[PDB]
Amino acid sequence: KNIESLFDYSAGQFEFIDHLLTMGVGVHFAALIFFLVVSQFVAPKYRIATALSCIVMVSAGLILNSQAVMWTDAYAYVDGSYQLQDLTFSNGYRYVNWMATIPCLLLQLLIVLNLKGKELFSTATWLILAAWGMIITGYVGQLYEVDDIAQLMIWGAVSTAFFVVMNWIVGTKIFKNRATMLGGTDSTITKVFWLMMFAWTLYPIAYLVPAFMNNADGVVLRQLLFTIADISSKVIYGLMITYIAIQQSAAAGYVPAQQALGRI
Ligand SMILES: *C\C=C(C)/C=C/C=C(C)/C=C/C1=C(C)CCCC1(C)C
Ligand SMILES: CCCCCCCC/C=C\CCCCCCCC(=O)O
Ligand SMILES: CCCCCCCC/C=C\CCCCCCCC(=O)O
Ligand SMILES: [Cl-]
Ligand SMILES: [Cl-]
Repeated sequence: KNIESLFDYSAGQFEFIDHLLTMGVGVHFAALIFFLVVSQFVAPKYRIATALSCIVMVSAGLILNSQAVMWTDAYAYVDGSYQLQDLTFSNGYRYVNWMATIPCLLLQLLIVLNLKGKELFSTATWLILAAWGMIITGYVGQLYEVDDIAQLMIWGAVSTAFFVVMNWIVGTKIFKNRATMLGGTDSTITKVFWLMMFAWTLYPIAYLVPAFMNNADGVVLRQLLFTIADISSKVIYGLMITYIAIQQSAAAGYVPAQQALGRI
């Protein structure tokens, strides 16, 4: 049902995809350890943001590693190419884990924006509904990514609509809660917002790929468009969100955040 099943792969194509995915496990897991060690310098009020990023890292990784084992499971070198065998490869769990990588993500954004209580719960609720709603509409079209391209174009459209609409919630909360933010990070939070738009349009670029490049190199470009997406929405919003918590902790008088910044 997915263009990946349609082709045989050069050895260079199959190896590049497999190193891509593996570089992936490597980075989500190495960043996994950074995210743990530095959590002891984040003040109690922000320390979950730090934590939330370990879930991101270990969702991702576990499922990224899943994809690379399935890639080698699915294909075997036969008469001069990698041909599809008895098991299949697909990108379902990405998505299926898109569906949960994000709650925790906008959650640790919302933490460092200093929201608390009811605005925090309420904002997170609407956000999860609409991201989730981007995530799932987009899931029903890549399902048609071979059979019915106008169903890619139509589900695409609707997911996008959901994407447009959700960057408004986040936009608004950021520009409205900038002023709350400590130790200089009111400037910083505007970068993460932008940082954040780039990686997430990579994925619609990553979706119209059957529509505009249905061949084996397109399969490759998807996955490339996949590994970067991931170093940014997961690994580098990751970090950037983390700096903000530590800086705000120092600004609010938390001595291990103060000493941590001082050391460097
Ligand atoms: C791993 C983390 C994140 C934040 C992934 C977010 C995904 C998007 C912004 C994807 C959007 C889609 C749309 C807008 C277009 C058609 C179908 C998609 C699911 C690829
Ligand atoms: C075997 C997997 C292939 C890649 C090996 C990965 C291990 C080294 C990767 C680089 C570290 C990831 C980025 C930096 C971690 C955050 C710590 C920091 O920025 O101070
Ligand atoms: C911003 C995220 C950083 C992601 C780094 C991903 C690294 C990709 C590395 C360089 C691409 C060079 C590709 C050469 C591939 C040719 C493929 C082929 O064999 O046909
Ligand atoms: Cl605190
Ligand atoms: Cl994922």
